[PDB]
Amino acid sequence: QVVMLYINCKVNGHPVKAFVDSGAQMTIMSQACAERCNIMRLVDRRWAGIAKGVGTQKIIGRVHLAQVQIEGDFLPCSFSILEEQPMDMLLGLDMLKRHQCSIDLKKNVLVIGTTGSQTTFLPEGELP
Amino acid sequence: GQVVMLYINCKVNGHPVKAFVDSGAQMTIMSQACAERCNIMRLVDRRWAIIGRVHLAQVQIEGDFLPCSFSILEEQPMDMLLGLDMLKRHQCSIDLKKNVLVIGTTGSQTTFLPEGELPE
Ligand SMILES: [Cl-]
Ligand SMILES: [Cl-]
Repeated sequence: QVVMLYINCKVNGHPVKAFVDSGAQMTIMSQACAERCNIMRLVDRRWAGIAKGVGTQKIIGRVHLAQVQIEGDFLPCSFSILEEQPMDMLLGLDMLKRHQCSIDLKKNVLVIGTTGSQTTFLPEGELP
Repeated sequence: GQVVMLYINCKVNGHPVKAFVDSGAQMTIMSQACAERCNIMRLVDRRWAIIGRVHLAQVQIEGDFLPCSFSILEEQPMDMLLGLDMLKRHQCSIDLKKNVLVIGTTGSQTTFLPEGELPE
């Protein structure tokens, strides 16, 4: 009964619950979430089918740059779009390292290294 | 466009283990080969199963012996996957600014391994 790591963020003003996965090489957004956040126009479909990790769904394309809002911070991020994914957004080591983040399980916060801004991990009742 | 995954040096029963640090993994897992190499098969409760479960073994990081619990996978490529269960139990921080795993129960810290020092 260990609660997995989620944070609240926003893309293009739209609320997103992001799964925090230090063992994932690539950050991934679901197509459903890219559509909901109105960022399909950013999806470079020339990256269709490029994936670093094994899975069960096709990669649709690659967002080279979109701002992921965490608290007051707008973080420039790169990520690929999976046709389907259990969670809307998987925050992987690529972006965790890009922003020099700290996954602090004592305080139960994700720290954004750049700015020292912090956002709390979600309690079990707020998990998708 | 080429991300170095997070490993740490640790020791189990005196044997060096390079542990993959995975905040998205619900459970800590050691390969059967590694359990054998570390001479801790005696501690593998086979009623679980995934070959079994080690209920309590010391995992050494730097100078600390941390009680961990983990399951044993018949083949895992990697010797050891340090999951959220153990990262939470030891109130760790994965500090990617400093590039260290902080052990919250002791204040110790250990560096993530450079690319040249990774397994496989
Ligand atoms: Cl890119
Ligand atoms: Cl050995």
